[PDB]
Amino acid sequence: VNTIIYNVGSTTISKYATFLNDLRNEAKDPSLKCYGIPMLPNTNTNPKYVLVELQGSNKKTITLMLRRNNLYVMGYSDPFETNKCRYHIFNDISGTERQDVETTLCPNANSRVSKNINFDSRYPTLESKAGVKSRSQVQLGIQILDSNIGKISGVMSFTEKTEAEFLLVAIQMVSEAARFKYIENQVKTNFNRAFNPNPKVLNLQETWGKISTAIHDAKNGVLPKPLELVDASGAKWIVLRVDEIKPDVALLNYVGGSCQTT
Ligand SMILES: Nc1ncnc2[nH]cnc12
Repeated sequence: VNTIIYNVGSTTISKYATFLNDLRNEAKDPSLKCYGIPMLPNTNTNPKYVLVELQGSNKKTITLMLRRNNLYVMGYSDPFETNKCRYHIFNDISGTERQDVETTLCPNANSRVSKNINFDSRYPTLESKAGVKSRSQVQLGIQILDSNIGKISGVMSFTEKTEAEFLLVAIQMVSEAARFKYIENQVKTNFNRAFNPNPKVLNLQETWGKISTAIHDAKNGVLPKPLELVDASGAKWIVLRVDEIKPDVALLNYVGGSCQTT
């Protein structure tokens, strides 16, 4: 398991681009790719994970554990108390993967402490815990991410709301950005300020699975069937070809079988 380190407390759009670039290259399958878009690996491929160390301001850090197969954030850890490593597993992680999260994040069996995330990683759950109707109401931003890291890293207790806000921002600025070039660019355009994710970033997030399947199954650049997405204004957007959606996509979800690689 390789860990990607990203300094949030002090960065540039150039550093953010490099970070996502390293993550994409670490997560992706060495050869799997459809229409020039790299695809995530089969669940049998090792390693199965990749860590993302987020270095915030005032020496506050949080490490994210991501499954390479689908780029989901399975949990995170933070330096705690003296020399402890506190791991937080998502409620929706089951079986052996739960031990993988604990032992992967905090390799030292002697100093690790547990503080489970008592809810799943689905957006509607996170939104509900955050106390909002939609994550569009939750502003993203580098200083916001930095600020949320400081509210959790090394802090004994913290509200489910506080935790959900961090997860919302971190998942979008880390996992969603790595998957979509469009989302990465949205962060870069508003790099020095806070912003509300638009109808297109949120729709892209919610349709990644469908998009990945449509591109994998596309014949000579033609989607199996018309794909109904939505643009930044909030208008319906019917994509008919790979060429129409590719510009916004950096990584494809793992989709079984062969596809046109280039
Ligand atoms: N925890 C998570 N990480 C990445 N993508 C997600 N989509 C829904 N939950 C997610």
